[PDB]
Amino acid sequence: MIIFSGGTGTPKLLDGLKEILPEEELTVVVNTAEDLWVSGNLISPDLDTVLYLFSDQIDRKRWWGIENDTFGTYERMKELGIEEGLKLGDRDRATHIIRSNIIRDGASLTDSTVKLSSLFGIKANILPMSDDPVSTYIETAEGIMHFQDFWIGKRGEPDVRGVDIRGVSEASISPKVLEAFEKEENILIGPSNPITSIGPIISLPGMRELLKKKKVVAVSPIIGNAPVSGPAGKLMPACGIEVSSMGVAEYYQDFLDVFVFDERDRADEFAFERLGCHASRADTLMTSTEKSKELAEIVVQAF
Amino acid sequence: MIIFSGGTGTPKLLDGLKEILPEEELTVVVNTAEDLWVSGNLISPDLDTVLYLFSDQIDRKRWWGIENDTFGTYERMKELGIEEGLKLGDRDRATHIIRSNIIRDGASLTDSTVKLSSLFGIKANILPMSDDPVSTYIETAEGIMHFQDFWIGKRGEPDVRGVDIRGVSEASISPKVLEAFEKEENILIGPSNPITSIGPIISLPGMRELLKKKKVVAVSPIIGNAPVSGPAGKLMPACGIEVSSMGVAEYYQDFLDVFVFDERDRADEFAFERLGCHASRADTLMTSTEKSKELAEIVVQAF
Repeated sequence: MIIFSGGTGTPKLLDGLKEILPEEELTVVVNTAEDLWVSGNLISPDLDTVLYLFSDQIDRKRWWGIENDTFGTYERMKELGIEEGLKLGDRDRATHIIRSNIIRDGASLTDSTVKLSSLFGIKANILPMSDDPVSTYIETAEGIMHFQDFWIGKRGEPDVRGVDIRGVSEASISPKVLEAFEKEENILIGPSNPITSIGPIISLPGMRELLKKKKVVAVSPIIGNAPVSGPAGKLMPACGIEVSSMGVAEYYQDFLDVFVFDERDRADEFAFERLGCHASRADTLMTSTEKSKELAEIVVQAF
Repeated sequence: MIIFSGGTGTPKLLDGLKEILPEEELTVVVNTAEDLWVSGNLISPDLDTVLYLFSDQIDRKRWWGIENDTFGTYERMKELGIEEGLKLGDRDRATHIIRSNIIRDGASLTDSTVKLSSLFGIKANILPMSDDPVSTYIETAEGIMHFQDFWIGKRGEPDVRGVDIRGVSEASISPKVLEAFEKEENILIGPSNPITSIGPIISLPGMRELLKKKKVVAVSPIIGNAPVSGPAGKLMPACGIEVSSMGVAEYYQDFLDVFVFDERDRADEFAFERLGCHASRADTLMTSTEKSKELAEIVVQAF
């Protein structure tokens, strides 16, 4: 099956999905609207997370970066009081160095994503959403600037006014994604930021039309309870969607077949019906590889 | 005074020169024909050596890199069997990152060399020979390629045919070097590779003419005894100079005032006279900060 992933929701569900079916049959399409050239090397936060996942080297404490990694190059900056802009792991930088060398040498992102997968021995198909650049900018009253600055800089306090998934219009769906996007038929959108993570992916030209020809299942990245309190909270009304597990479903009401939401919010399920799509219940609060495998079987069984 | 430095000879004499006179009066002009963009960051091997010297952080075991440095980012490559091309220290990379960020941001090399000096608290004037790119290539029978490949790749075994200090013709002497190159009058060429280290510096347009208007003192980078057995051995006949402490002096017979050679080779000193320049004796075998300070006072007294 194919899994649209990004942020931190999906890779968590993968960690369980991988223990439910043969790796070979798994192919995750990672968002690239987050990539950014840092300290002289392209960093694909989302891509690296998946790679580090299927390579048993993901830091399971913070679900980003590499377990037991060292930060000698970083700390230097610290001592010198030079805020690099991110706490890069020495081992996690090597990745940035490798994929960058491939790219600096006329290669493509998708090319590097594979070569890495080989050095890591990953047997699953992990591919970026495209080879063409695409960066997620935020338009607000306090001016326009990279998503990194907005949340990982201003603690995510500023206002909103519209998100510009710049470059996406001219972006072309990776060829290797289209290639795998044939034999398959079961598409799944992980529980992650629908605007900034999955949005870019589906915004790609032709993509939306494609998913309409497959069996798509998505897992709500928002539970009921109190307000979202998440980074998509203020990115919901600025795009035109209501901050609710409902708005999420109505954002994919153009190709979404089976939708899954937490047993928590027992909201008006008849409302999700107003979108003409199946609906099921499952605990999306993954707090363990076990608990996660639990949600994984439901997705599988949801197909 | 001004000190032309590079390679590993000069920085060794500096370590002693710095303990003989106030740092403020010291200004070393470092060779840049060795710089090279690695893993996404410009590395000035010679410049960094001097910086790490006057910053009490030079690895005194291997006289290159940083004492007690870590190599976590490197070793990763190792494990993956990816020969990066050089063993970069995590702490030594931060330097490459910093100076590169300055440069990537419209700044100049000389600019970065200063900012670094500030973060390091260096009170001496350490400046690159130029802001314009210049790389030392080697022409041989086995083809033409970077100096790095020739020695740090082929163990320095290939033949020769001529050295091309590419880009040097169009290169312009750093403005800050010319600025300091006024008030001063005592120029010193350290005991280092005369072809690949100092050569590039003096090859700069106008430079040779300039030194002819100052009091220049140089220390032979070659002692008598058995054959040179050094990286300049085969780079001596290919340029047109004899592999001897004599050829070295005759290479600067256009501005060299006082020449200094090791007490070792008691060669025909009357031969150095045939170049119309002063000649003195001193142990150039620096095996300690002390032993080095010894040669330092002689240079000072040689002026």
